[PDB]
Amino acid sequence: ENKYSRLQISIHWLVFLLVIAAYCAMEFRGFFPRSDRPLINMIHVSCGISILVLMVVRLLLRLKYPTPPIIPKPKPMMTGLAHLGHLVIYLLFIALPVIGLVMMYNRGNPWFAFGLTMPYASEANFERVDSLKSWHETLANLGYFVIGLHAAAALAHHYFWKDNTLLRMMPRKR
Ligand code: HEM
Ligand code: HEM
Ligand SMILES: CCCCCCC(CCCCCC)(CO[C@H]1O[C@@H](CO)[C@H](O)[C@@H](O)[C@@H]1O)CO[C@H]1O[C@@H](CO)[C@H](O)[C@@H](O)[C@@H]1O
Ligand SMILES: [Mg+2]
Repeated sequence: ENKYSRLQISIHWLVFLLVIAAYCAMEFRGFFPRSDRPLINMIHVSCGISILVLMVVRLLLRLKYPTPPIIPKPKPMMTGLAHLGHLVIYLLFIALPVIGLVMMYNRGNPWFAFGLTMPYASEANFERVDSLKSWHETLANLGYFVIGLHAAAALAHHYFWKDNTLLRMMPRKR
């Protein structure tokens, strides 16, 4: 009816938590000794892979289900634009972890996700890694900005315009 489905709400906020954890693992890496870095890297990649899976799943749900309407109703072009913004989020947060994965693959070393050993190239590819590393960094930085705009828009809706944009994405009926 008037909310996203409970599964979509769960996934939205789960991904938020996982993204926070992914960023935090990288941002605070140097606060841990060298000896803990493998674990920090594992947390990072494991969150990243979880996020990728959930980004794909949420997108398939987005196709399957209607978008709940906003009350009052935006102009059709405003909805189009918000929906375009969403497409940009879907793309960014799929491309970011994919680049991560391809980076780890092309490094040609054993690596671990969810306590499990993952595939890697039998020979390393250094031109590719350098480029992938640069892209991962840029997209991760673009991610901050995009989440910030995204959250800010939600807050402008909820507090300034006083519409139900954010309530539709919140778990409780309020
Ligand atoms: C939404 C998902 C993810 C986010 C937000 C994210 C974010 C970041 C950030 C902020 C950094 C530090 C970049 C910098 O130096 O400023 C980073 C580094 C890294 N990420 Fe991710 N990441 C994600 C997914 C992944 C995945 C899935 C993998 C691997 C499977 C991965 C592997 C790495 C690696 C190896 C580095 C270290 C680069 C280096 O030290 O040479 N990331 N990530
Ligand atoms: C405090 C943080 C956040 C707030 C307040 C927020 C708010 C919202 C709101 C209000 C919507 C519904 C928008 C609409 O229907 O027009 C929504 C949907 C969405 N949000 Fe967020 N959000 C946050 C964090 C995130 C993060 C971290 C991501 C992705 C990494 C994200 C990705 C999305 C996507 C892709 C949608 C479209 C529906 C879906 O697939 O779940 N959000 N968000
Ligand atoms: C919001 C992110 C906060 C990051 C905190 C990182 C954490 C504590 C982790 C435990 C957190 C408790 C809830 C790692 O510190 C320890 O963490 C242990 C983890 O078991 C490691 O085994 C141990 O070797 C490491 O030193 C604190 O370390 C930093 O603390 C600073 C003073 O605030 C120090 O000036 C800084 O220089 C140090 O580096
Ligand atoms: Mg649909």
